[PDB]
Amino acid sequence: MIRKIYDKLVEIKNQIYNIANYLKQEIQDKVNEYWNEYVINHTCKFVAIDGGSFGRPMRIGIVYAVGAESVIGDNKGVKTLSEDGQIGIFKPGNDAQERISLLMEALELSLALRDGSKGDYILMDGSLSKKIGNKVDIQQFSDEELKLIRNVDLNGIISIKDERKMRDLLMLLNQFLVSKIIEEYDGNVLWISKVSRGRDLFGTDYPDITVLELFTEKRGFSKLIIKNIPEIEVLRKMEYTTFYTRLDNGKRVIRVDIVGRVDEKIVKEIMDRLSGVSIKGYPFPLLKAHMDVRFSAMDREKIIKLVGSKLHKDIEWWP
Amino acid sequence: MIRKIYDKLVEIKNQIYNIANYLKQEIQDKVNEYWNEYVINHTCKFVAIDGGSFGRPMRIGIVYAVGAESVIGDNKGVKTLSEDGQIGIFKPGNDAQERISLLMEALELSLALRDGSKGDYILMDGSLSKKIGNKVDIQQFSDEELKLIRNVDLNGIISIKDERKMRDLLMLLNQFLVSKIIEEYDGNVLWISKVSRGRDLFGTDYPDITVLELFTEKRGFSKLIIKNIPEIEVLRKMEYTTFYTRLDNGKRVIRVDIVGRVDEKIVKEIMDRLSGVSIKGYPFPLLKAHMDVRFSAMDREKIIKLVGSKLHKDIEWWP
Ligand SMILES: [Mn+2]
Ligand SMILES: [Mn+2]
Repeated sequence: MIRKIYDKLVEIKNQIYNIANYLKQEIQDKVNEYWNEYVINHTCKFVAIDGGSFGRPMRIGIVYAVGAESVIGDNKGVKTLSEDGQIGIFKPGNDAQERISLLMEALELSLALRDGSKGDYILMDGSLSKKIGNKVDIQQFSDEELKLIRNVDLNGIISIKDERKMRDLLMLLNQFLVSKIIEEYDGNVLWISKVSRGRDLFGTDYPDITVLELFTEKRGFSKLIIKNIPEIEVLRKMEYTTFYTRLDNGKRVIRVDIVGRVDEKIVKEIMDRLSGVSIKGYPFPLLKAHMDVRFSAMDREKIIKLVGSKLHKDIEWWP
Repeated sequence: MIRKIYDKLVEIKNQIYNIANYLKQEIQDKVNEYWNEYVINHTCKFVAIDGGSFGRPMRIGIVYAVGAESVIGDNKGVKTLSEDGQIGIFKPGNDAQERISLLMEALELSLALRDGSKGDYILMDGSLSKKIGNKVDIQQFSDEELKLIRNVDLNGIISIKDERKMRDLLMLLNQFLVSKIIEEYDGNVLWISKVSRGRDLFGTDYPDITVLELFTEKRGFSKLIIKNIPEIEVLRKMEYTTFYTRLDNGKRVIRVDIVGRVDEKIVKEIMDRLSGVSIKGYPFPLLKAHMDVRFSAMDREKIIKLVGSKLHKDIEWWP
């Protein structure tokens, strides 16, 4: 780093005060209007799914690894149910990082169908909007390619020649997989995120979730927001509900999306139940799922070493 | 990481063999056709410029830091010339990482104008194509905004309200800055990259630069490729030359773009001169520039700590 930069900082006061003042005069009032304290709490099984992935640009191509885990938790305990993950190589390309992540999302969502029915609720890591992905051109696709979607053939989608088509087929797969989850599990799926760009509530330069963390402290929940978006088409008139909750005094606020109509009572029931498997304001089942699938710097080191050995072993003219 | 995933890898032979053969049967022949050995080498001043940056999503916004450095090097030595860098905060946004990087590119290119004339050649880190950026909508811009471009007012461009306009104004600034560099320094600018997606040469699934690293060992250079792309308009009929060179037996291949026509003799002169400030196949002036501007994990830690103190000190209601 440049020594000059850091000395100089020890300039930015202009932006700090601006943002502070703007925020104070924009919505110190409306926050408390739109927040509901819920301080009292009150046996219920959660299956949590999260995923991890990475890809490193190399000469043989983009060497990647994806993994997802389902985790069952209650009062009595947490244990892993399933693990699902592949290591592999993609050919060089502009959407390689995005294909890797979509492939990861694929495994998560498919574990939601595998083990979802083993609990009362399913906790996914990430928002409904983000898991669904953007709109996809359904016209570059032949009859055969649409089937891969229907039959949930990952090995097949991966085997595609073209790059744009692979990213796009994987996007479709995820939309079809969300759709199955929604129809099988109705309001029992909770899509939870620590981060969000939503402004439905306050309509400011900053996101709502940040607004609530600045101007409320106590355990609670926000005004409910009602949002909209083959079988995929049955997801076009899905209306869902968003709220923001803090499960524990002084801790982070999270976003929850639940497909269906939901009321105060349901929200308080969902908070009370989540609080029983939560640590420091967040559901342990998820934190665990997340921690297990993460690829440490060390994990990455191991993987590359392995792959580079199988190169140097199989191929003789390789440097 | 999921134990299962790594056990399993200790599957992928399918892809490793497939790639290997394809590559062997695609161009083990054409490589040597298109590679020129140049094993013999033969006082010349290089100014290198590189840049570093980062931004961390936080509640106050995206806290970022950019920095660029010019470095003068020859036979006798290397020393830093200028350092140029800012710390700041952006409002939350979808193009915040891109604005940060474009802001970084701005400082690099402006140091190329500052200190470029102090050397015989100027080494930039990165390709011509990438530094120029994509095409920009010149119609959302008023007269006032186009002037900020013309006067090189970073403080002004940063102060804009709207996000799409800021990214787009910064893109323009870079195009205008490259354009000044090209006209003041003609073929004296060498745009060097370790990575590239070019396929002009071999037209394969893998990039050319990877093809040459696999199938040649010795110091040399490739067939020359001739490519195309207010003052920016004077950059639309810029034709430039690309070649790939390895400066040192057994080492990496780099891409060089130089604006102008260039021949074998020039290429061999440029290799010979670069070899004299190069270590293990790469020009030390750049490596140094790059190392100095890099933001270590530790650098990032310090910066955040500082910023978070200036919040908690200035703002009282801040958590
Ligand atoms: Mn995740
Ligand atoms: Mn750089």
